[PDB]
Amino acid sequence: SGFRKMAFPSGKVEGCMVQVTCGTTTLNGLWLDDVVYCPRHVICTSEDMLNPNYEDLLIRKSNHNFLVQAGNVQLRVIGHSMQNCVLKLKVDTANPKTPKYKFVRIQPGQTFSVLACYNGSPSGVYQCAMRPNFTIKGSFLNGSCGSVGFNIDYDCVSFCYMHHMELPTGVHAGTDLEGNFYGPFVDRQTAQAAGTDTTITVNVLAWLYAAVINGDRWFLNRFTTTLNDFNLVAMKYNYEPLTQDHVDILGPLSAQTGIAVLDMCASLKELLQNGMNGRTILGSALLEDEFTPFDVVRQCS
Amino acid sequence: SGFRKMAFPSGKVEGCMVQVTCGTTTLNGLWLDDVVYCPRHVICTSEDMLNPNYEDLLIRKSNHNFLVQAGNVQLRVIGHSMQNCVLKLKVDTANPKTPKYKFVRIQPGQTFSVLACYNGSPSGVYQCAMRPNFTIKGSFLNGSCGSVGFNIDYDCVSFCYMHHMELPTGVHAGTDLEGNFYGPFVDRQTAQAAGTDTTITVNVLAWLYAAVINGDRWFLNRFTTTLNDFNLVAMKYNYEPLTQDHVDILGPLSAQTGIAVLDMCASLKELLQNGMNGRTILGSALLEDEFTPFDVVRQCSGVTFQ
Ligand SMILES: O=C1CCC(=O)N1c1cc(Cl)cc(Cl)c1
Ligand SMILES: [Cl-]
Ligand SMILES: [Cl-]
Ligand code: NA
Repeated sequence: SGFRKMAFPSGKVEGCMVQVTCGTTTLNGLWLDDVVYCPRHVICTSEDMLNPNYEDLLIRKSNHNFLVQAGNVQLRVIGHSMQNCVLKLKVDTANPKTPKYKFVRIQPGQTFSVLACYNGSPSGVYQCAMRPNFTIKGSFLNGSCGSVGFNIDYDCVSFCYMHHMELPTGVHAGTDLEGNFYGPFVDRQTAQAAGTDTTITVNVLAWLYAAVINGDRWFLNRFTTTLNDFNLVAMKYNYEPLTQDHVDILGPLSAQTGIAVLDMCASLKELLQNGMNGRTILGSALLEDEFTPFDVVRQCS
Repeated sequence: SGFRKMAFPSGKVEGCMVQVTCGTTTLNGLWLDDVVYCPRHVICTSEDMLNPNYEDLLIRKSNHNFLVQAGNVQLRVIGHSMQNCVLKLKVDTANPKTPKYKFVRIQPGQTFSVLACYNGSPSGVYQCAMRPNFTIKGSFLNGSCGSVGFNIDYDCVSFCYMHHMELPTGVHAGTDLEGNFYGPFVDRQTAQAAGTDTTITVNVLAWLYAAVINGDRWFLNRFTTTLNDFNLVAMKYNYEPLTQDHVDILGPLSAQTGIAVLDMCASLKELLQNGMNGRTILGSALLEDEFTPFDVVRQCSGVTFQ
């Protein structure tokens, strides 16, 4: 028993992290087979930050302008290309530590682990979720660009995020590993602001099911709700709408606990109305929304 | 910016995890140099576990009664012995992935990363504090015994915890890597309870400093206090005593933020006596006590472990 925000073990990703230097800029790269992936903004100068023309900046570069260091070893760059907002540096060594892997673009509400890195060396691992407004609430300092987010299925690493920038509210924006940003953001220093963020309803419900599995029932009630009445209430608290997809997704946890999905929705409605009245749920005094239904089943079994 | 509960990168420890089977029991072992460490209770049947005589149970065992698999390779056990509550299985092959390491025993209030494992295979990593009542609020299912806890310092892994059991309240008990339990627990299937827990005061203060570093300042106030006055408040609220060493340890953060420790103590006094009044700190409505002063400095400075 117990319930913790738990990340995937990071070793398979650690063995892929390298340092990429261009000019006076150093950040992190992800080395898989013979390619190093990193944010294309590594080629920006201090003049290039508002309206960089990346095509024009890249055509001016030679392979030897990119310094790639893996541990204490310099890799040889033998080719380069840009794919959306990521740079792909072809190197003359396949990484012998390359795991089984895939690139996956995720949807808001999905969770993943982040291996924060600086100078090609991993610092820490934590769990994050893609917010409804396509940001993540990360922990990243200068130099962390190119750190990645991932899940592990069996022994297969699914890379879903590459870190590019911090927005003015202190939240973080980035791309998938094909270089497409999550959300409406661009790799320019022009003013950009995240949308107002909302709570990931389906994840809160998942986490309430986790609480019941771990033996806590105090927040349940004798009521139920229609799906539409639930959404009408929950949106008044800045909760994302709950769709029938989400209701279906919660089927397994509902079956395991014996609490119907819309019955749990009624519990959530009451919690939003009442607060916790000095109680806690799984050690929290707030409703937690960065555990998915899949996470809950994986951790509680 | 941002502040997250953060574990050490777990790769160096992943390369050490193996599967240990004895009879019908499978759990995890730690393979370092040519020795595999795991809980001595692996040798018990359920009858045994009621009142085990471990020396007696072990005499019966041959090396070949211990099936150790590293990945999909079997390890040959060539000797076996106990140290306190850990079994040490001498194997015929040194682990080629052994990291630089030490065995250290931590103190209550100190944090560490747990690599949760099942059948020798790492499944998850998370950060824990050794509670004042010597339990940890972990997340472990059947099969997790032998999972370990650790810190990293430079390139050296300091192993500090091996998981042994779950208590009736759902918190967790285990040993250091020399097999000495944290807390007043025994490796026997009985009646045991965690003592009443308290809050780790120095860590709450550390986390308040983290909040300030991250722009969350509403709880700051113009007041300061004394150790003795604050410690009376702490005792009243089931908070650990704050000592002068704690104050010294927080010195760096006091210098960096402009908030003396006793100035922050007055913030904490007011939070305890009045609550948060609908507000949050670093996204929490509870006062978080599982970040040490060192953790806050490390995360708000970007220290790495290549
Ligand atoms: O087996 C153990 C070791 C730790 C501990 O407290 N137990 C335990 C727990 C419950 Cl709930 C019931 C019983 Cl008989 C024993
Ligand atoms: Cl997804
Ligand atoms: Cl909370
Ligand atoms: Na003050």
